[PDB]
Amino acid sequence: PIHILAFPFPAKGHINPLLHLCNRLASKGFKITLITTVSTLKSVKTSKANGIDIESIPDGIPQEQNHQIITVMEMNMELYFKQFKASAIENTTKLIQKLKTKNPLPKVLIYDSSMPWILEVAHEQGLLGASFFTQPCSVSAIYYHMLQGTIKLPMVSLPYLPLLEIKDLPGVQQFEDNSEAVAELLADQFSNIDDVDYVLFNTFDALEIEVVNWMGSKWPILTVGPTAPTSINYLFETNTEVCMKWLDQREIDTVIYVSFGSLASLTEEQMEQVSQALIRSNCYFLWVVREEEENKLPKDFKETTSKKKGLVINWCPQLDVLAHKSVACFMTHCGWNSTLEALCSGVPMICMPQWADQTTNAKLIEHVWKIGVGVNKSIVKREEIEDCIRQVIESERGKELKRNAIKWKELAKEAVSEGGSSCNNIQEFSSSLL
Ligand SMILES: O=c1ccn([C@@H]2O[C@H](COP(=O)(O)OP(=O)(O)O)[C@@H](O)[C@H]2O)c(=O)[nH]1
Ligand SMILES: Oc1cc(O)cc(/C=C\c2ccc(O)c(O)c2)c1
Repeated sequence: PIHILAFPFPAKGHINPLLHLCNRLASKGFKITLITTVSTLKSVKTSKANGIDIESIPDGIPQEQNHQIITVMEMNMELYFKQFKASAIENTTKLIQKLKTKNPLPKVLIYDSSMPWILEVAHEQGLLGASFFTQPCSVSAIYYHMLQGTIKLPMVSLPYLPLLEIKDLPGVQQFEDNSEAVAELLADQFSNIDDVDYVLFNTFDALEIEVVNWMGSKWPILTVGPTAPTSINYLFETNTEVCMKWLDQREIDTVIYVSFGSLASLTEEQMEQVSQALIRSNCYFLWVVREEEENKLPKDFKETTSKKKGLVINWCPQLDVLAHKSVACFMTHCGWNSTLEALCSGVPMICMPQWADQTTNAKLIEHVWKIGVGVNKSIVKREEIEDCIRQVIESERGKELKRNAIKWKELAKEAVSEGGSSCNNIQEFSSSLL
């Protein structure tokens, strides 16, 4: 069998879409070794079913309490990303040298596009290099224009993108002192793209026809998304039993699914507004509040006041939740995976973007794909959230958003089915490796 190495950046929004691609490739006969940091491995709870080998490398940066890697990394981004880079180069080289003592020998390294320097580790080791982009082509295009200097990370017109306000650009300012380094890192994804053996994007053509066509005029790219299979689907604790039995008690189109993803943290004040909005709307809701973020919920919220209509849980099986017929809409921070998974599940969205590409995704959701509405800041107050919920759950606009979401779900299904663009591109990638 052809042996594929996979190295995501150590954050769930990078691990998960690459894992899903690895499961698809393992279904086609490939052997997979997934490279994770020891910090990632601490949260891995289930892996036996996958059949994928997991090999750990050191974090390469300080280990602060039980914080994840990007948490420690954002204390000093320019320094700790560079330390992470130096350590990952050394330790992936070492690991590959060890993997070269075992059959089947590794042939290709699929690595996170935010680690472009792993291409030279791949090539130095005699492997093919595949850069895996975990953001859409539309957002990635902005990073490319930054590298060409067409735009500086300080309305905005870019080829094949909708007119953007400044509020719609990838939110690098939120990182403050780390803003300048975060912008250099994103632009650097394209620094060696001409030397990459395979450029993979987690998107499907019908979602962004023109920018995909534009990018294809420059390089051979492979759109292979959604990689998520819209179990073996999760490495981490997803509380699946609790979540799905609660949803099974809910009627069609009644549940607000709420999640701000794996990284974003809402202030105690913002949390109160969401809690009250969710209560004051008379809707059922499943709200993912990460364990380290409970304590910022109001006093009795998790234990008592949410009990009538809500399920507050520290992590859920998001794919299964978004697929459940009871879920009427998704209040989301607009991370790309949550965006794509909801879109491919036919679930309209309430956009509460926090930073990085989420602001741009929220613009695409509301104005291009037309499957969500955006909250307006003043802090996002409960009245604004409740108004967005009514728009989605009750209003005629909400029925249009749902119909639009269902049309995207159908095109996403075509893309990953036999003869669809993403299925074709994965097959092409698979064949090139033989
Ligand atoms: O309760 C949850 C919340 C999130 N996710 C997954 O975690 C990822 C979140 O990625 P996203 O790009 O949406 O945002 P990020 O966490 O990177 O900010 C996605 O794979 C979701 O499916 C999950 O499995 N369960
Ligand atoms: O190097 C970085 C910088 C950053 O600011 C965030 C991340 C990880 C989180 C993330 C959040 C949303 C996404 O769509 C995504 O691909 C990743 C990684």
